[PDB]
Amino acid sequence: NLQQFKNMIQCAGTRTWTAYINYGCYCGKGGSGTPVDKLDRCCYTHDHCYNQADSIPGCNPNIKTYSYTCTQPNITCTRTADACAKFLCDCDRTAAICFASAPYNINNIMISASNSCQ
Ligand SMILES: [Cl-]
Ligand SMILES: [Cl-]
Ligand SMILES: [Cl-]
Repeated sequence: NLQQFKNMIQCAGTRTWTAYINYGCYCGKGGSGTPVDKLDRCCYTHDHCYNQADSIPGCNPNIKTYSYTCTQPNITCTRTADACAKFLCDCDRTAAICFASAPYNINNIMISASNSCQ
């Protein structure tokens, strides 16, 4: 679920989910071209992860509630038997950690309409 992803982000990192709304070519809705940096790669993977979650029965990325715990900065996915939840918590956990470890190039906010996302 998207609110759980929002919370994972600020669990694992200093930057909240709003930092990422407008970043690079892939962070936020949609995406085209080459991911510009490490962080843009994080979003590119996550983007594809959510897309691959539709291939699991009864699985929607935005609405699917899973089980996780946050021991700041640590995220733990609790689900084993529920494959959709297990998969989805993983997409989200992977990205929250990816976002936290990746450098934030302020130079790469607001570029989606430039020649770099081409
Ligand atoms: Cl999309
Ligand atoms: Cl498939
Ligand atoms: Cl379905």
